[PDB]
Amino acid sequence: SRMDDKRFNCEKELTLAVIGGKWKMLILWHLGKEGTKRFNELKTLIPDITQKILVNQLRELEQDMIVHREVYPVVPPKVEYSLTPHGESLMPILEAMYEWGKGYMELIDI
Amino acid sequence: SRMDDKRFNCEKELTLAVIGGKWKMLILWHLGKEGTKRFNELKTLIPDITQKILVNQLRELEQDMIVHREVYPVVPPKVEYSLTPHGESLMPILEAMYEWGKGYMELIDI
DNA sequence: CAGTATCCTCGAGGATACTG
DNA sequence: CAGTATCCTCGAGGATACTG
Ligand SMILES: [Mg+2]
Ligand SMILES: [Mg+2]
Repeated sequence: SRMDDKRFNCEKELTLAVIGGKWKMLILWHLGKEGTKRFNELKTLIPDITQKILVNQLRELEQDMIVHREVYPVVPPKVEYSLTPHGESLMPILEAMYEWGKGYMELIDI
Repeated sequence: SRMDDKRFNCEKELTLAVIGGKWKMLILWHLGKEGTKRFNELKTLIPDITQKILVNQLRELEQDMIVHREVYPVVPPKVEYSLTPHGESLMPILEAMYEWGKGYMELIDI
């Protein structure tokens, strides 16, 4: 696994290691609330990300068994990304963080 | 605000900005589940952290309005750290990450 | 379309000595 | 006790170019 080397003082740090990476929560959000997307579709939904980084974050999310990757032997190539059942289990946490973020922004910019 | 210089694609990225720092979730966990802790008491609870990093994360959490800092004019000095109501509202997310983390920790090592 | 291949920056985090 | 003052490490993320 990715986290075989790491030493944690809490299982929460492990969750953070799965979703903490720079763009991962944005990726997981789009896949969990819009279903399956091909690579170039994710890249258009996330314009500021570079190609090497988008694939890297997707690969780490796949090694963590959070994201499923499906390659089809077609021309032009076709690769689909979607959430695994464990990825789906991460959605309640992501939603909680979305609502907490909205509530936090209210109080700091008034 | 700490976040005046930062740009986000989601409100979840804001929550992550608050709690994602290297030792922050641990510190919030101790404060929310064991109450107030003095500086050296926290340093004892987290033996690996250095004093410079501990004060840094506490200052950021304070500046994010998550942690309260109380200084007493006594000898020896006495500084108490605790959760503000916004910090306490973060605990459900931390507990949800704790439970998700232990379930993940058991599944991948199967 | 959906990837690979190289090289590099920068700032979060750290070791240690000192101190009001 | 609760921190500062110096100097330093290191790797995630990014710039930039190529491709089956
Ligand atoms: Mg006490
Ligand atoms: Mg080259």
